Amino acid sequence: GAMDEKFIRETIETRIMMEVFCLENYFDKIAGSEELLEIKGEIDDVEKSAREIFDDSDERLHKLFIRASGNELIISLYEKIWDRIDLVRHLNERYVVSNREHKELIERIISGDKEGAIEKLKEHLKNVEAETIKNLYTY
Amino acid sequence: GAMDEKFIRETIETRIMMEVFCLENYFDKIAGSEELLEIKGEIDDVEKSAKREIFDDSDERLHKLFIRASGNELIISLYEKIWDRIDLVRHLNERYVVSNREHKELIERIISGDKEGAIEKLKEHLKNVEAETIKNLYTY
Repeated sequence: GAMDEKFIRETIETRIMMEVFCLENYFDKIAGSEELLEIKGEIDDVEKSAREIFDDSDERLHKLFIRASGNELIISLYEKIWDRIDLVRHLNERYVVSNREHKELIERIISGDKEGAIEKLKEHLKNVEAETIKNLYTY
Repeated sequence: GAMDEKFIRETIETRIMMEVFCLENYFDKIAGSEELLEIKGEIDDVEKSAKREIFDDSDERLHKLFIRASGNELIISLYEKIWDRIDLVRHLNERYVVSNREHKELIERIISGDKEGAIEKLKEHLKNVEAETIKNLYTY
């Protein structure tokens, strides 16, 4: 259906529900993941310019959270809504700040700060929400 | 796919993820819901006569209410997508009379403003359903 403000908000709320749940409950599995460190590299190497690299590190990081659950139902539900997540993601001009947020999120994860990592994930997702709605209004 | 122990666990974990999220974030909307009190009535009726048709309906209505309270169409449709799977797992719950009792206490904690206790009771209920269904599955 139409990609209006409500559509965006629902997408982000769904992501918050699924990703926070997985990060909270599989925090240790995520923190000890070899993939997590691979992604850390992508997030650094990336120079402000290179979007393709941001979008790929972004997809990998958030899908990792979900995948860490080992729960095939949850994994496939997230896959079902990925194209919708990606469409919303296209309105995020501020995707260099997102990258910064991922850098800090991963750092809080690796340093054992679970509550801070959950806080940062929620903030990141709400920031994406705010940025995308802002941008949609201009068109 | 096969309904094995893992299938059941994944179902319950998915329900915990979605239902707790909705109960926590839309607690007030749920507590002030007219539907909630309608369902309370049904639950006092299952206590009277332990009829399965009536439990299953009150059970579906109560947990779908939590989800629906979000006003989030994506979340609502995702829950609908997995409902038949939830209902298949639910068929192995023989002691649904205890579930009904748990719903009675859950709704009371909701109506009495005890959010943390309501969330605790919902998680407990779902993990109890999990344990019961797996026990049952392994007798066949």
